[PDB]
Amino acid sequence: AMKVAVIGAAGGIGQALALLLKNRLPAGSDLALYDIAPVTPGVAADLSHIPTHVSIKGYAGEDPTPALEGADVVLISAGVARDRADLFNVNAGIVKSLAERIAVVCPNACIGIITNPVNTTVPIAAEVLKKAGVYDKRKLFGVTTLDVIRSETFVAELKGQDPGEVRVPVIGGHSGVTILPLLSQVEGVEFSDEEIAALTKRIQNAGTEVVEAKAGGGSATLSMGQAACRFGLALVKALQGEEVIEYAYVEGNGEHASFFAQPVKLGKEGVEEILPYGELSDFEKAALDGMLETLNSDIQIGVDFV
Amino acid sequence: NAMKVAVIGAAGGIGQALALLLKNRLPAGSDLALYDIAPVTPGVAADLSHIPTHVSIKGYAGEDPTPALEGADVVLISAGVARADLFNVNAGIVKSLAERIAVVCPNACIGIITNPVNTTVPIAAEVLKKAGVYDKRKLFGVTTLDVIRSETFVAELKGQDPGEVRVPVIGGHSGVTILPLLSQVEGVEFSDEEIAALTKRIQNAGTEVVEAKAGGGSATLSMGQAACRFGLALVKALQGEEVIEYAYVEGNGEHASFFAQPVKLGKEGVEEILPYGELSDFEKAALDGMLETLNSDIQIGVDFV
Repeated sequence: AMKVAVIGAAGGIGQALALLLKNRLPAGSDLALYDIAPVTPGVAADLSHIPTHVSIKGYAGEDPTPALEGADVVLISAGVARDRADLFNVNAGIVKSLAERIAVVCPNACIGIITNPVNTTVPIAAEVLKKAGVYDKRKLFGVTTLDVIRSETFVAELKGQDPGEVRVPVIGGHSGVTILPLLSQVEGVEFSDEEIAALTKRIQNAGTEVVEAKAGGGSATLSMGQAACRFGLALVKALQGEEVIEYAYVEGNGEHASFFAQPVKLGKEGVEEILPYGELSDFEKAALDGMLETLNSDIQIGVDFV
Repeated sequence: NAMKVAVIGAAGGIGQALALLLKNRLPAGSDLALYDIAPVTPGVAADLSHIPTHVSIKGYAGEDPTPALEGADVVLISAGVARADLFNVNAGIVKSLAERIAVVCPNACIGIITNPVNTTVPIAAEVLKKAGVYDKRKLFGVTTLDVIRSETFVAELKGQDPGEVRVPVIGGHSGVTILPLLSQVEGVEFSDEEIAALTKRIQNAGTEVVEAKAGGGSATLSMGQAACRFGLALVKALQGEEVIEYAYVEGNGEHASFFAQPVKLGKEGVEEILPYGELSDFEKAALDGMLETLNSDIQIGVDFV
């Protein structure tokens, strides 16, 4: 029986995530929602009327301790969704403050940070945990699953494949040119040069696509909830004893950057083993070398912040 | 064949939850059209289109829902908002929608979520009649949220598996018109105190969520869950599967012209209006006691058209 906490539960991402988790967490699970917005207990009440064997509670107020206590997995969707400087000034401090409390209430929890900019918020979290002297790099993750599902959808669409069965690895970071989909590794599929360029570009700018369709009035919230649910369930299955392989931004062996997204074997302690991403085409190797300066910069910004 | 489901009021809380669940659960090959006056609607569809499920999705914003209604097999209406000004608004919205439906997709199964359902369903029916296309087998007041709430509460109370507990609910969709048939719950025995507590909690569950939301919102996620269940049920039925559901429909009229009870869904919408079974004395007294209220809610709708 695992307990999953969703921080920032009142926002669009948070509510989509909470709804899917109430429906998909294994029977007997516990789900805790926290958000300073006073509507939070009501979001939990709303969801508590759904007949699944998953207990749910919601907390508002200025203290997330009730949600964090005994939490096995903590999904951070605090702050505001996405210029670059504004997003950072709001979200960086919010993540740092949460991480500080997480370090004391549930330092053994697996932490999945959804809050952007992920390339930087994960390092912020890591440094806060280190100052507390409880940092376990096997338990800190930047949720990059949205890049993965978007890639599966777009590839499946272009090649008339079943979107539910298509696998598209994605490595690197979670923004702009740092998002590197490994189209060369897609099983059974072959892409032309223009298809590689077109798909890579769309995957890297997919967020903008949604914002524009909303005429500037919002961002990708439902698909982000979907992606975070998928990652959250992967963590929970791993904690319960099943071997799970997933793509995420973690502190690996550091051949390219202190933090880098690649496949990982998940287990009872979080990351069980950092798995090499495999062979890359020339386009992918050039893409990787061309975004490392940006990725390492995003990381330094987070280290310097703490 | 593939079915097309249209969600009217797709940008709101209920609507986005419904759309998310439909994108994930509709059978492969399905088409999903989202519509709402809110300018963000096309982006809600775009957001959802990024989910890897074999379900096509499009979104439209504007005053005219025609593109979403065109070729729709199922139309789920969740437009409006959650006193007299508010009713006039939702009534007007439902009336306008029914008018467009009469012209664009008169053969679609219509599921109304927009409250007050007791009144908005008759509004739609009266509009459809005036357009000469009313088919009472295809108009439903979605009362599914009352059913899943009842399932949840009974399960928690008697330590049952929530996914297995069955609790019929008849009557109307608001206050004293909501009648959970706790006497028909198999494998459990309720005390008089529990019967009273459960009934009161089921009838006032909407207020419970509004209060928990500090008065700045109502049930959206659970309502989306409920509408998804009813929506999928209609799709399965249109695809040839015998499905039994609880819904507010124009039945035999033993108690009110529109009344919620079990119905057998088929390829033409309502295939058969089924009896709701035996009632306990408490349930009968509750039924007798809501008649004046339910029929007046229907009257209010008829008067509006």
